[PDB]
Amino acid sequence: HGYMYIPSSRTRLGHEAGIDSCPECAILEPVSSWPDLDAAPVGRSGPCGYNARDSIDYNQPTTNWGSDAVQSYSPGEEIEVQWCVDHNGDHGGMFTYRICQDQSIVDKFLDPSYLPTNDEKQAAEDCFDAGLLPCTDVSGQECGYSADCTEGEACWRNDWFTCNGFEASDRPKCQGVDNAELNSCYTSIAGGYTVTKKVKLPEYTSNHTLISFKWNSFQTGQIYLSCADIAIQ
Ligand SMILES: *[C@@H]1O[C@H](CO)[C@@H](O)[C@H](O)[C@H]1NC(C)=O
Ligand SMILES: [Cu+2]
Ligand SMILES: [Zn+2]
Ligand SMILES: [Zn+2]
Ligand SMILES: [Zn+2]
Ligand SMILES: [Zn+2]
Repeated sequence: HGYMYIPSSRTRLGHEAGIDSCPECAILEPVSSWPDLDAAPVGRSGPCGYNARDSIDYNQPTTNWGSDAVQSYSPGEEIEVQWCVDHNGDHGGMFTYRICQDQSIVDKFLDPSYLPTNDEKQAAEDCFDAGLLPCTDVSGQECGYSADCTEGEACWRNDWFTCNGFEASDRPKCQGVDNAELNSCYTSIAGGYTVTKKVKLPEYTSNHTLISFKWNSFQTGQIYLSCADIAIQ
């Protein structure tokens, strides 16, 4: 149970708007999330998430999210990206952030009068994958391999970020990464912990595009997807 926190995602804004009672509850399941991180289709969840708790499809804007960029950044900027894990739903695993570079695909997620089809959602996922923001593109960031993977498996990749070992790495699981305090970010079930990294943006400008967050659970056959509206200017 988790969702993208900084820049503020559609899911964060939906909670803040009184629409989403459980932002951390937006789940793609059941899926094979491990060890082949990109295998499972995204179905209804798409790159922005679907929350079955209150039946919210974040892939299309509403009066409460998706109309405009929440934050503007510069081309090639190394930016802070943060997600929030609930105290009772820290499943370990690996996560990543992506920007789809095809504005024509992105634009299908920016129209309040249009709901993308499941095919469109998968096409977008494939574009996001081609635009993954590698951990190792940030100068000085340490990009480890997962304690829950072995060499050469499909999970053995440090473009993605990893949570700590589900034994610990001292500081087990996702919460161990920042080792932050409880309620450092909002979750509804048991209170949230931050999970904070940097990514390097691409070098083109756009007035309105999307970062999509994807977290592949280790403990469970679940994927957590969110997206944030951003500008690169
Ligand atoms: C954003 O849109 C405004 C108004 O059309 C334009 O002046 C500006 O150049 C655009 N920015 C981009 C394309 O990064
Ligand atoms: Cu969970
Ligand atoms: Zn609140
Ligand atoms: Zn993918
Ligand atoms: Zn694969
Ligand atoms: Zn190093």
